[PDB]
Amino acid sequence: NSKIPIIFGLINSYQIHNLLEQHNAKTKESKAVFLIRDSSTYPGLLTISYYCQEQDIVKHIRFGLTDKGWKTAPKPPHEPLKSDSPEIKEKYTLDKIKFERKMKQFINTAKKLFEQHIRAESFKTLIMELKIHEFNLEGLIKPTRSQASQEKHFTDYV
Ligand SMILES: [Cl-]
Repeated sequence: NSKIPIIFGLINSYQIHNLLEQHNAKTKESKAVFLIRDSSTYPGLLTISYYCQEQDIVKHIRFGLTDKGWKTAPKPPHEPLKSDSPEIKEKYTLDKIKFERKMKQFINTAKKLFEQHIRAESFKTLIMELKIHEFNLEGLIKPTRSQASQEKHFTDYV
């Protein structure tokens, strides 16, 4: 009963950076070190945060509960930039429409599953989706008790 979930609660971008640095993420391969948190943008999803060697930036990938367990969420379009050409802006408009449609359905489904205590295993499906995205599970950063998610769904994600 005293075990701490492996899922972070709400954590800010500054602490995400500093936790990745504490575990030497910037001198390891991308995804060799990562953490799993309650998403601050979409409640009921999870966000996997890691360091991207190729672009020297922290990157995030969202998962959500689906009928078969945790799966990768719809991919958001590339965030706009001051340098964006008309061609990039036009693709953004299309990708964003498609993303918002797909994400709305995905979130609505995830929320309904997240609200129920289902007597079927789901933690293993999170582990499996992490493997599908090639996350070094030995490199999982574990929260302290005060850092960990308070969500009832994650009590046994230990
Ligand atoms: Cl997020």
